[PDB]
Amino acid sequence: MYWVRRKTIGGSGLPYTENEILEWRKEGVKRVLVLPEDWEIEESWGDKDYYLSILKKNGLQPLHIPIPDGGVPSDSQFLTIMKWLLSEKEGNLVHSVGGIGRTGTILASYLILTEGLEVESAIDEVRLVRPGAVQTYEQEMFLLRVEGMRKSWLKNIY
Repeated sequence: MYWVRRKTIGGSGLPYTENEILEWRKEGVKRVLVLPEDWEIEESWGDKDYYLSILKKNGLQPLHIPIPDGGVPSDSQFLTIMKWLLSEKEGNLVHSVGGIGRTGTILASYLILTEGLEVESAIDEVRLVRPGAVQTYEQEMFLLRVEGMRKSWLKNIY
């Protein structure tokens, strides 16, 4: 687990046991944006809903926004993602399966919008703590498309 912005927003891969979840809490995580698809959670936990309830039992507020591996969120999922991350500033955790592709894409999106950074700079910022963040061409294009319509997104986010 890594923080992109000290205790405000970080990322991680998919936890395998409840102990990794407790570590998140111990680290200051308070809200969790779950990005992997149903089958991906199922493959490791046995049941998607059980996993989400387990986040709650451990004191975390989860939000499940399914994004295909190597892919990006739809416009609706993104507006939803940004409003969620922004409605409560501290202790935000974003996670995928490896904590690199989808997670890096969202975190970099976050910076492009909240810090007005270009794509390259945002990805670079995330890579300081998460080597390799952002894996695909589709993800790169998403971030570019986002930087391009920055004001539009901000107008909608707020």
